[PDB]
Amino acid sequence: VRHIAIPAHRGLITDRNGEPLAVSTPVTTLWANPKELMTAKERWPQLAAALGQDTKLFADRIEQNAEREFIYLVRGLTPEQGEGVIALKVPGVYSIEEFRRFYPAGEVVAHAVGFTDVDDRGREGIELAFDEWLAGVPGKRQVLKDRVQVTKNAKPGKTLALSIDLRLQYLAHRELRNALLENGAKAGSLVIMDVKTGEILAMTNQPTYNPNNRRNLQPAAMRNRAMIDVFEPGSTVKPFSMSAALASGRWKPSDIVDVYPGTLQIGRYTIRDVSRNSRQLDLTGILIKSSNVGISKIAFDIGAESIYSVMQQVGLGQDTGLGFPGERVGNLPNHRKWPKAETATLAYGYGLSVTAIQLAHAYAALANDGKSVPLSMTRVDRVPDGVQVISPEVASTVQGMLQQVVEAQGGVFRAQVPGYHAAGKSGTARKNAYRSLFAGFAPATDPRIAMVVVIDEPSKAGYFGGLVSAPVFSKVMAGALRLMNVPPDNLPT
Ligand SMILES: *C(=O)[C@H]([C@@H](C)O)[C@H]1CC(SCCNC=N)=C(C(=O)O)N1
Repeated sequence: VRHIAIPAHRGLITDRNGEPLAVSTPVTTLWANPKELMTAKERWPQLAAALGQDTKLFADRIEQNAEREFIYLVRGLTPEQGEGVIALKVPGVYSIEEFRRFYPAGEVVAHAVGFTDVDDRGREGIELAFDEWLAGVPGKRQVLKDRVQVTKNAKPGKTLALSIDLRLQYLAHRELRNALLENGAKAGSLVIMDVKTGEILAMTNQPTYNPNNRRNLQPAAMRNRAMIDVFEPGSTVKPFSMSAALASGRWKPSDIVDVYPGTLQIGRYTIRDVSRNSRQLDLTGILIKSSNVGISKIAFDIGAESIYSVMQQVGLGQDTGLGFPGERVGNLPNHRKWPKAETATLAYGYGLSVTAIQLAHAYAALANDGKSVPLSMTRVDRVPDGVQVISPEVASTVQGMLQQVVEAQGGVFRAQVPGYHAAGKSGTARKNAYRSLFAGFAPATDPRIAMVVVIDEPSKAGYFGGLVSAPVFSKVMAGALRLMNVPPDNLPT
């Protein structure tokens, strides 16, 4: 009517290596002044036909808007398409240069990147989180009519390079989908983090969607599971309980706990081990055998406050600071005083709720010699100092224990990575809905990458983390380490 905005070119989103992920592409939008269109009714049917619109629906739309001075006819046409309609010389019909987003990697990085709405505003993912950086500033065209000027130029948005490595993202996406098909699972997540920089190198969820064509789309495919699915992490948090034990000054890895007969009565409750073939276990054995009894006895000795503190410091149930739309925090209840039942359940991971992103970040702190670096979804050039949350001595010790969980007899052999020493822990998460988990990092002797694999479980009162998720970790870690040119560390001493 008086002012019409001049859309600004929205900033390009690339992966960390400059591969295109969200591109602002010029498109031609047609608009009309219904007051002038109302004087040329005989041209409407050819215009409706050129637009592929029903003659009656098109005429009713003009008639109902007869007193308006601006209505869109069609948005997002190619420059070639706009020219053909303009050549008809229909009174009151005008072409406007607009920008429309295209997502070259499509479904492979759908949830991380997100998308823009009809007006080119960030709606999901990075598009929304970094909307101010990406959007730039629109210009203005003053239109004066009976009873055109450029006022303020358009400024383009800014390019953004994500932390995601499209090569690792594609490998993760492919392997997670393979694993889901193999096990008859319908949903899952896989997160890969650079332990040194806090960068999220890959974040894939299944099911996924093509952001280039969002009509039809089931809302389950829209779910950014890695950041929104909250669950009790179970056995995957035992390394944090062990970190508290080694930091207490009361436990060395060679110390023994008698877990026989794989049950422990605490008043009215019975703590039970899934695998009940042990008597004395050292601290590494407690992790290899995933003994709830062993971890609970240690937890009683050191107190739940020490375990709570380690979990809180590594970020379990805490804000990530990413500012990512829809990201959930979960909950790590600070009971202040914990009875035995609550102490045990916390120690073996059923007394808190976390996300896959949080679990990966906690494993990244352990892998990075106990130093937590803040999470980033954008490329990190200057690494922040981070915080020493676990002492380097304790983190080094727990790293060795987790390498034994993968490599020792009776360990999670399916998680072994050929050419490298790998470390990690399997578990069954609870939401009752279940998930099979594997969390770990590699190379075990000089860690570079941390990864969490979550596969949603149809299940039957079973524990499949070491069967379903561990092989995904093996394949994705091997490919990721090779893609990053990490030297193999399993060499003759
Ligand atoms: C952890 O998630 C549970 C805990 C809460 O009971 C455990 C039980 C099992 S399965 C038997 C493993 N024993 C030795 N080979 C696991 C696991 O995934 O290893 N975690």
